[PDB]
Amino acid sequence: SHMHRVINHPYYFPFNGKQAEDYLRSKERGDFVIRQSSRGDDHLAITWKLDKDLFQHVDIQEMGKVLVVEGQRYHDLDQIIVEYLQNKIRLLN
Ligand code: NA
Repeated sequence: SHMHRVINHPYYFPFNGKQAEDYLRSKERGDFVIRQSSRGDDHLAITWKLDKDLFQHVDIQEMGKVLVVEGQRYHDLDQIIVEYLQNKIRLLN
């Protein structure tokens, strides 16, 4: 699946939610990280910065096999990375 390969992705970090928020505090708006999630063995979480000191934690669920994020179905992790980078680009001002 995608679970055993995500640990080597450039945007994957061995952080829990709080550590992710601390990491993103000094980053630009829209920056994010992918991390493990207690929602289950086939889940991951995306933590991204909405604005100064404001973060969002988003569930990624795996279910061959696709990744679901907020109703949207993705076939590869990179597609998700592309989505959040695109979101980050649009927020440039
Ligand atoms: Na897990």
